[PDB]
Amino acid sequence: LSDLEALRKKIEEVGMPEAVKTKALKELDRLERMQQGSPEATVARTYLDWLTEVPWSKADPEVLDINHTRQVLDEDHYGLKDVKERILEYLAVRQLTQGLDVRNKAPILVLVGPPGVGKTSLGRSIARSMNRKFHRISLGGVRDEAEIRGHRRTYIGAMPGKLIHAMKQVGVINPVILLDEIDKMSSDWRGDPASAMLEVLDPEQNNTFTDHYLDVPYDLSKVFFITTANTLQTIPRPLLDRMEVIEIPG
Repeated sequence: LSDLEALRKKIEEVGMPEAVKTKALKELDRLERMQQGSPEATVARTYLDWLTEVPWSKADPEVLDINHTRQVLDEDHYGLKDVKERILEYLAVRQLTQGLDVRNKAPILVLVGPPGVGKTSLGRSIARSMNRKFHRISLGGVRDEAEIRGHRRTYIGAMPGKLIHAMKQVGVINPVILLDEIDKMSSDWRGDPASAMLEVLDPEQNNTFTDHYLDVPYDLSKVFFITTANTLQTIPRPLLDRMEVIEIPG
């Protein structure tokens, strides 16, 4: 009790970074000064909800054990022992890898095969076996940088992009997020789809991902991303060049 007192409290207790908390308190101070229910106050309150409800340090317990993953994959899919062995190998190297090899070596995972081979359901199995939340974001036909990174809150109708919506729904910093159909993004982008997707997927960059709505850096580096495609042929080359491919089948 009440809305703004709770919100003040919320700001100190969520693991929010020091600069972000400063910016948030400065905005709460201004909000407290506006005409309640005005469009300006509605915009400001909405912004502070976003900053307080995206996860900052809440994480689900880390449980990666490849022998358990093996048993989960076998419950969920029949056969596919070659695919399953590549998945386990990929995961093993993460269950062990140390450094800023993690920024480099760490290519982006892509599962590739035609429809109905079960690519999304492999993702869900992986996630389940590590006890992590799973969220799927469809890229099929996505045609605008703003769907990925939002608009500045000064524009009418502005909100965050899909990545920050997902972090807020999942409520933890370490989900598994599956980007589906990275080979079917529109060729109509005004901006650069390859760069925009590298800002999310590349571990050299995604620790300070900048959603134009949130207007502060946000750390996507604890997310385990999986991408999928039917073909490699329509994946932009800068992405492709960072991808580790698992073909289904496989």
